[PDB]
Amino acid sequence: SLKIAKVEALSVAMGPTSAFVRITAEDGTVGWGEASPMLGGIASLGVVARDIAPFLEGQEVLDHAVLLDRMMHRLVKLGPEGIATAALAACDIALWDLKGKLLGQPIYKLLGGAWRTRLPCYSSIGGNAARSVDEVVREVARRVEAEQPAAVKIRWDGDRTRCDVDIPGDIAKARAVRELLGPDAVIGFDANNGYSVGGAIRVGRALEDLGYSWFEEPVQHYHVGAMGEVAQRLDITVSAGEQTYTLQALKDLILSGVRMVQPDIVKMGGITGMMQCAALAHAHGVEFVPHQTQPGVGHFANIHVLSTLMHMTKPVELADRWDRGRPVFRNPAEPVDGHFALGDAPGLGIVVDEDELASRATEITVG
Amino acid sequence: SLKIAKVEALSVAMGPTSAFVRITAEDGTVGWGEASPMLGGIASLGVVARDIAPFLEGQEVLDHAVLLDRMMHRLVKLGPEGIATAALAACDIALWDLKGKLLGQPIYKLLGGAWRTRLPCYSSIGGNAARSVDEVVREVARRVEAEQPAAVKIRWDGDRTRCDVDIPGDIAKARAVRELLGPDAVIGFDANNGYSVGGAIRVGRALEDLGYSWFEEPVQHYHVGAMGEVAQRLDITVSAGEQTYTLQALKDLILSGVRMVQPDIVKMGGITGMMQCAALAHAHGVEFVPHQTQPGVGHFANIHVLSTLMHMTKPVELADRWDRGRPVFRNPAEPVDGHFALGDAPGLGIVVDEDELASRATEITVGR
Amino acid sequence: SLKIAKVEALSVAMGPTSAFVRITAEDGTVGWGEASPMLGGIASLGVVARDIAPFLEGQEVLDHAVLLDRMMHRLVKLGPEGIATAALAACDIALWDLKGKLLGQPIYKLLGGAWRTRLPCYSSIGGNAARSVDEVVREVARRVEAEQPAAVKIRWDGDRTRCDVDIPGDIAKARAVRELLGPDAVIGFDANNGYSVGGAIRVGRALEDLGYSWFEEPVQHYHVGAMGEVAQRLDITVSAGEQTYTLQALKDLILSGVRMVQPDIVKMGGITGMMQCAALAHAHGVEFVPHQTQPGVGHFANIHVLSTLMHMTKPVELADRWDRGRPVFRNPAEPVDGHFALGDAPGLGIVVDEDELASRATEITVG
Amino acid sequence: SLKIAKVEALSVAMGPTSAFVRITAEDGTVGWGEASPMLGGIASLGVVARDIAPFLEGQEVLDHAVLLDRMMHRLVKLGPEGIATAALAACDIALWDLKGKLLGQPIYKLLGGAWRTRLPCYSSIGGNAARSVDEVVREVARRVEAEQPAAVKIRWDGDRTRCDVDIPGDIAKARAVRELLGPDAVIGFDANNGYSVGGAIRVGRALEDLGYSWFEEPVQHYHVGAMGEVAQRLDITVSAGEQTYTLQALKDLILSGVRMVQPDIVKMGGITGMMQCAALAHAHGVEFVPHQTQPGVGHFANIHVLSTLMHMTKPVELADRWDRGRPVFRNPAEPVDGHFALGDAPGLGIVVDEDELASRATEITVGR
Ligand SMILES: [Ca+2]
Ligand SMILES: [Ca+2]
Ligand SMILES: [Ca+2]
Ligand SMILES: [Ca+2]
Ligand SMILES: [Ca+2]
Ligand SMILES: [Ca+2]
Ligand SMILES: [Ca+2]
Ligand SMILES: [Ca+2]
Ligand SMILES: [Ca+2]
Ligand SMILES: [Ca+2]
Ligand SMILES: [Ca+2]
Ligand SMILES: [Ca+2]
Ligand SMILES: [Cl-]
Repeated sequence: SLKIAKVEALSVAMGPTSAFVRITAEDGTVGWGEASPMLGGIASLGVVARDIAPFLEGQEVLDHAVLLDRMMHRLVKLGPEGIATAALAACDIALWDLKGKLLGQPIYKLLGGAWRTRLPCYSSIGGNAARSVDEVVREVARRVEAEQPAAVKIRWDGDRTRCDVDIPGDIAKARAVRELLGPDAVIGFDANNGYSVGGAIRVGRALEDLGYSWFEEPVQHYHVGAMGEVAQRLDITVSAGEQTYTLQALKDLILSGVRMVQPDIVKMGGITGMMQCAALAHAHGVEFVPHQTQPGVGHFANIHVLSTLMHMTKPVELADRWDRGRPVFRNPAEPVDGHFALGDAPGLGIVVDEDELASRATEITVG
Repeated sequence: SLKIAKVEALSVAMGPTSAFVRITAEDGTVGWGEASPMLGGIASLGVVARDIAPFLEGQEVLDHAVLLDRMMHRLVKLGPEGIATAALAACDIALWDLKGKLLGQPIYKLLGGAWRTRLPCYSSIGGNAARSVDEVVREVARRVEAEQPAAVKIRWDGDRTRCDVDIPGDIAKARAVRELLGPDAVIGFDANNGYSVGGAIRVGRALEDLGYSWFEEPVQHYHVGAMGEVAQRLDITVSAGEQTYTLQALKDLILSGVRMVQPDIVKMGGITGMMQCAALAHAHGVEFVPHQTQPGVGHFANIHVLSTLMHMTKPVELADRWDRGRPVFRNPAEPVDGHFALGDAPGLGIVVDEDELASRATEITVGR
Repeated sequence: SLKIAKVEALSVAMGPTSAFVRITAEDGTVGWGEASPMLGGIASLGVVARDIAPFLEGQEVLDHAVLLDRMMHRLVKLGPEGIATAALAACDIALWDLKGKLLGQPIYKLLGGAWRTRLPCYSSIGGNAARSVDEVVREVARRVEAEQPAAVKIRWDGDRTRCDVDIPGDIAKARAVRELLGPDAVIGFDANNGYSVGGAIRVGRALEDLGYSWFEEPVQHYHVGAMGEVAQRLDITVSAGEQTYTLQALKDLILSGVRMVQPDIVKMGGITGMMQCAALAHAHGVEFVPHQTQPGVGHFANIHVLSTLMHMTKPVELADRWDRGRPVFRNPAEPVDGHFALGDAPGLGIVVDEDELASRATEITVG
Repeated sequence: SLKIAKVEALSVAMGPTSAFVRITAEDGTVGWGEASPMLGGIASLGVVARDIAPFLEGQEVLDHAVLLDRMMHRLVKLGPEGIATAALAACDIALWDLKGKLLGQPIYKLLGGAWRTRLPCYSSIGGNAARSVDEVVREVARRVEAEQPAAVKIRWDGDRTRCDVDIPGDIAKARAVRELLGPDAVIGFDANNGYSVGGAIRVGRALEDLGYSWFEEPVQHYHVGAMGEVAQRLDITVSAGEQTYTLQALKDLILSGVRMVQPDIVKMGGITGMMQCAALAHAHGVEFVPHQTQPGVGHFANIHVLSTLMHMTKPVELADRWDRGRPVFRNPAEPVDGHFALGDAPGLGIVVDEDELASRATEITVGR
């Protein structure tokens, strides 16, 4: 029985900062986890340091599901969504990494097999609310040349205190990207919560005219009713879930009318949680298309899960500035011929440059 | 890594025949699975032999989920409910046994650990449609004495071509068993599809009056709309799912109104599928209380899954003539202090007597 | 009172293998049944041999409905869907054949009359996922010339472990078949479960643009909710049911939102069951358009039932390689001027070459 | 006009630690807010210090609603349920205190006036899962004697990893407390998420038999569909909302079937947010009965809002160990003749002992 000796919560400067969890077992082997670095992930890290670490230390790696579910019911009044679920997700991923090393198996081999070990990417391109038409086109062309993606998603990342800011301008941007990519290109559009119901419908119809494949988070994530209503009113596939943090809330998103869900493995659930979400998606007949923006640990957890997904429909997300995986990681997310290559090393198979890490890492400690 | 060398479909005389799948890996290690022995499980074993074995042999043990999902989609036009899903469940269990033996762990330790390793049981007591009141009472007394269960479920096992056969008699039986067990005892009533909607409600109300805790399969299982309607109209917890064989059908059962679901690990899914069922149950806030009537391989697969269920609300089912686990098995289901004790042997932890097995087993092969 | 002397379960090499049931009455007259030959129908045949045959032997032909309903409640834990319902369907059809011969009447004469004895066919053309555009066109033209059908259906028969494989390619194939057939041609599109909800909607709209009449099984058959949702969201008629095996499940398909149902007479119900399905369809106001892929016994059972259908809307299915009806059958499904001619011989009116049968038949027996 | 000079996040030892926000304006006036002290409120205070303070400092006190709505949308990917919403609630309360001090008015007089300035209380009595029957009874007797409340609520505070733990025992406890208090007493039962759907119904019916007035959080809060289903299936008023942290989630809770909602002013919204919640409650015709367990700042914010509620149907919650309000506060929650007396001091009207505070307080700063 392999025991957890130590749990460390680490804020790490990259390439912006990331939030990692390093769990050292009693035998000296090491597991890596990642929490969504929202405002640096500092809050999630504190929670790991103050609440999760003292509980997990002395306990057994293979009890990971029971340990973390119990931890979540202990942290439930912390939300738990967002900060607590990222903290838990991070620890889940670190324990799976440790589990894979203890058992001598890559994670997908512990999960019942991969349908594929080469997974198509899609270029996820943010910051388009602030760009001119021509800057949007330039950035798309620049990333498409470098990544050879199977699809492209243009995200707005606008100011969520404002609604329906520039509908004609957003449509003009989507038009110009369609003209750039040609008529057969698979294109997604991420509104980042930019629209009212009426505004989302107006944009969706224009996206339908331009042949777009999906329409991501058209309304505020807290209007679940409206999200599903827009989903059911439009032909273009409305997608949401990256700001959904529980299995039950995911269930409710589906019931609202969403047919493509996107929970994130470092925002919630970790490997265990995400496998549960995939089963729920398959039970209801909805597409499962995870949100993932981190080039190292999160990406590896993401692709282990996705290799197990039978009815994979869209490609793996490749977000902006993935080059920031270096130099902390030696093998971070990097597409070859438009695909991610999943290897067979035990655990995650993430390779960490330990001396670069330490020079860039700051431990978050009880306080 | 490790390859599947050989898959055998085995009809085995017990104690009535059971239907087992033995999978041998290329290093000679052996995994055991079981299909629900409906009409002997012969049809399911046939499907294992003709369709599943030739595909599985030469493949990777650890690829169990991909392999069996692929196999289900090849076998889809066989139903696949019942025969086919039981056949895939048997293989899934066998591969998990192997997986656990290869990896050096009990199944529950591959599933993230256990909430408990001592699981309370309930006495599942059938054939009460054909019994008189005193015979019902005598049998409940007998088994409660032997098993000290946490709950009792009396099942009817009536003739499904007939409806609303003896409502007053059924009620008097429920009443007699309440008098016997006392005001505090947890009692369930399994109609085994015996009632119409109206008959179900009438009986349900009478069960509520007697403090019964759940009401199992009040109507024909194929009336999913009615099953959920009855569940939402009553106070007593209506349960169903033993004759539900896919994840999606489980979701439909839940959407219809059912709040206690009972899929069976040797009828569908095996370990992989049941863990997905458990997750769907947890997503929708419904009780997960599996059906299980086999004392050996099926029982063991069942308790591994149930050890990992956080919000277990009802005990482990312990069905009639569980004594038949011997002599084929050396450690089959056996309650001590009203509990099943989960152990930590690699894989299932089930121990087979090869000698007894060889003398009891008929291989189902291609061309029988 | 005519008694059942013998029930035989027969695996038969055709023209692939079929699964027949031969019931011999005590007077020596013979009835023929067919079970859907899924993986040869071997499993259904075993079930007939082990479970159904010993029960039916010694019993009376005219008790067919009571006998088989009782048999289904005895076999219910076998599913009963798929394997058991095909086994039961086969025996139902053989008993109706025997019933028609005993009474001296064609089956449609026992069912209350035919609206027509000449029934239009439609060419049902599979294997289009694996073909190039040009091979799809070639095969359609080849079959349309030979069959003079009232409609054409192109089926994909793709790999159900994969979802949304080639949407632009499938649409290109549907376009080219529309161009080949002209603007007035009645064309159906069988997705064989190839799409997600979003994918099915995308394809359906393109099929709507190309004037297609129906859209068959767009999503996995086990996503009944999604099937009906797509049905209600689209203008093109979504159809399903060939993978529905009970009256109650059919009822649920209808409630989900499907408005065209396609149960198969050798997969389920037989003549008795299908007559019940037709009544349910008529009660709910949905089209009844049975799936049928077998050129002999199944086809004859199908057309007896369909001659009774008042509001027939689509033609009779004529699937690939119907020529395999010969030489076991002397009068198998063969269109003349685009129509099937239903004759007045008692029972099914199927004519069996008994010596070809025996040379090609293998009995499945208790074991 | 008046600017925010400084925001401090304070962890304060009471009587168990509370989590307070002190906002000082540029004229040296001071406003007090409180975040729900979940696991000490340390995470919420961290968020105040790192994320909210640098933004608020230099801004206008009277811009509270715009400022905190803007702040919530910047902090949205922290949840924001729980930690973040409690942190924004604390700031909202502090700014209202300041607003009231600046304007020379009590908060309720800025909110349009009060229906009443004497508010009845109810005794909220926790930890009854772990108690024996006699211990439950003794504690209800003790507090009812000391507090003379208008109602009593007995809460369970059970282990949320466990479900349907002791239904008969729970019922016997409810029964014993009814015998103690008499036929007329208003009694609520707080399951603290202890039951499945079926277990909730079973308990609900038993509570209806005993004339209980409401049934609080029968199921896991994350099962919103089940919570509403249970609410619509029972007669006894099912209440929830204490673990609901946004306005929209409150609306979903109401749509699910719940007709009594209980958001908490120091968990979410603060004064601004709660008044919006009250309005949504009034739009949908549901009871508005906030959760509140803190004796000082939170209590005061709570009674200001509740003074303005036209159709108040249930009393003000008075939770365990309210005595811990002293010595940090000079006038914390204290029932007289079963009532809380709302006064007319500018702002909250809460009086802090700076001396005790300084000796009890740890500032949570950037880099601790
Ligand atoms: Ca241990
Ligand atoms: Ca430590
Ligand atoms: Ca996004
Ligand atoms: Ca072999
Ligand atoms: Ca049962
Ligand atoms: Ca042995
Ligand atoms: Ca007779
Ligand atoms: Ca015979
Ligand atoms: Ca078809
Ligand atoms: Ca400052
Ligand atoms: Ca409470
Ligand atoms: Ca003072
Ligand atoms: Cl009622």
